[PDB]
Amino acid sequence: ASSINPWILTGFADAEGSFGLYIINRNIRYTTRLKFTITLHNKDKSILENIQSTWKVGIIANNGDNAVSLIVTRFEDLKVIIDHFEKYPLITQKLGDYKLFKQAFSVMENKEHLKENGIKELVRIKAKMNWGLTDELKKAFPGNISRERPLINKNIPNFKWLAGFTSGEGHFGVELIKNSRNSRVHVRLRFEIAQHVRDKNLMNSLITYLGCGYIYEQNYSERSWLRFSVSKFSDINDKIIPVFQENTLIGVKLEDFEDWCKVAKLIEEKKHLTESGLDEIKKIKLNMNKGR
DNA sequence: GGGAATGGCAGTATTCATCCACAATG
DNA sequence: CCATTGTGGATGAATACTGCCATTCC
Ligand SMILES: [Ca+2]
Ligand SMILES: [Ca+2]
Ligand SMILES: [Ca+2]
Repeated sequence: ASSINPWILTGFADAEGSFGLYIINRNIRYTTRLKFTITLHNKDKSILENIQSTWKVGIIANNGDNAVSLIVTRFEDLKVIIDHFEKYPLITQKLGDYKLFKQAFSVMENKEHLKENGIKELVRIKAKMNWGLTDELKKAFPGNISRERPLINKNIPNFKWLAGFTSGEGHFGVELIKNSRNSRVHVRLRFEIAQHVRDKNLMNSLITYLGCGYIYEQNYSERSWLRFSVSKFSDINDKIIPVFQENTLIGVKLEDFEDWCKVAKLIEEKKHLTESGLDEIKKIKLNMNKGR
């Protein structure tokens, strides 16, 4: 119904989007499909409808029982996508996929995808995108087709990008701290953003960008990702809450953030060190995030 | 006529979000 | 002792990404 700010959109797409190139055999026996996909939980369908209304393109289809996808594949409508990301460009390593997506779009625009020479170029493009070439494409186009591509290294452009990106990757936690001495718990606010190590430079930059926090790496067990993490309450209350109050979040995570700010006000006013304050904080923790 | 383009999903794989422990710190 | 803060553990599902048959269009 409502349209999303374009820089929030790009932030959310850096978080949740996918740029795809699919090349399939007919058994001109290769057709090629170029596609932008956002797949979210059903609860955030309105995000997709809001992107769909901001672009005036794309279809929305259910994606199994619990998810839903916005899909742009119609060739003419991809110009809308490309226009958007030229004015408001991605900054994660996904930017490399979008560039390859754009390069493939030129091949198809010049009607070259249908010719043998075009297919071979599109195969080279697809090898560098996302998870690379399928086994069938590898059987049909043998050899070691290069997967290498330039590393993206861009800085956060503004807080509206951050807001869109955090709407996708962020976590606003109310955490109860247990101790050895007794059964009484304390409360801690946690802000986190997770991301694959491939964007280690962007993640590191959040420390200076937001003026607080840490990066932690987790390697459980042969997977690797990074955690931007903030727990110190003054940093939460003075540095994190203002940013996202000025730069509004989208989706259901907006509600979790608002419940988060409620707890933070209770902590700000020392109401959390009272049995009634803590009781209410517990109630909130139960009905947000995974409890919502 | 027919096959390319597009719709409409369901399926696969993993990168996230999320709740959590407990040591450290003052 | 209490309260806060640091440093991740662990888990599984909401993501990212892919696959395929049906319908539309040229
Ligand atoms: Ca992501
Ligand atoms: Ca998300
Ligand atoms: Ca995500």
